[PDB]
Amino acid sequence: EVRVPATALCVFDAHDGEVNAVQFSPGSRLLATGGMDRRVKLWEVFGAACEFKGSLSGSNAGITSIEFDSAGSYLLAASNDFASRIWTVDDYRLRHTLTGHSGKVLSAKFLLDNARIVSGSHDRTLKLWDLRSKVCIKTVFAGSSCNDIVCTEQCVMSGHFDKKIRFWDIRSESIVREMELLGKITALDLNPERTELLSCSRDDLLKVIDLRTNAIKQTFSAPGFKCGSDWTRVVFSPDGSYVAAGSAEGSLYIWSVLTGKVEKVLSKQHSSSINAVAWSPSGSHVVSVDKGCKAVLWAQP
Repeated sequence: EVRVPATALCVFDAHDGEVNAVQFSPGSRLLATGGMDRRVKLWEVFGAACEFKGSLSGSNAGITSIEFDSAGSYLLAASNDFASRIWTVDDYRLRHTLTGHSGKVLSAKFLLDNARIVSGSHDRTLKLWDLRSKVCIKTVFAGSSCNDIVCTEQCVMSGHFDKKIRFWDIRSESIVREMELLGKITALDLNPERTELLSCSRDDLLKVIDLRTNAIKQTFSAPGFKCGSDWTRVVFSPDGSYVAAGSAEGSLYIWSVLTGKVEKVLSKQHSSSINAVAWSPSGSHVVSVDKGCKAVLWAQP
């Protein structure tokens, strides 16, 4: 399976200021970080080391989300400058700027058809983009400022300021369900099987939603776990067995999805609030990035 990390193996200053986004490449060889300093930075991940490779430039405001495509060839980043951008990873080249939103873009994701992008914005819309034709396909009023989006082959799920998760049927391009939670939605993540939806909300609760029944399977909480950001990001481990979230006090919480219990509280490496976490697809590392420039790679020594 995957093993819960135990100790910090690498600590480094990744951005000039706040780090908002972090993701591993599908092959676990690259780490991408995204900051308020407007750069996506790529880092080569070694078993126990991490070194700077280069930057993906073009954004005029902070980076809010990062996603690799399934091939690991392309990287998609939303920005506070109202655009999303796509670069080819291997040559650092900007390939697309997606302009259209009239407010900060808080999330952008590849649909599972290798063709299209969905983005969600503080302008209270989702936009669907065709990358081949270089156009916005469709703009939909989403009821409330959108803080995160995730995609299955059937459904787009978006999380919002108004505490709702909205479920959009891809085939009928329409809303088919909404679930209301008890705090602003800060993040969403799907498990590897895309059968369960993980949410984080500003009531300081993580929830796992069974996508078959649209019911709450499990919650995760802890006395010291508090969101530090309206965009505190949380993730499943690559086997779906654990969930990870960074806290406002700088600790990385890991819970067991089966038992519901806290497995680890990884502390004493962040002096500021953790904004995002990522779990490498190989299980080699868990990374946390904070408001004070820092990335921490946690692993089993």
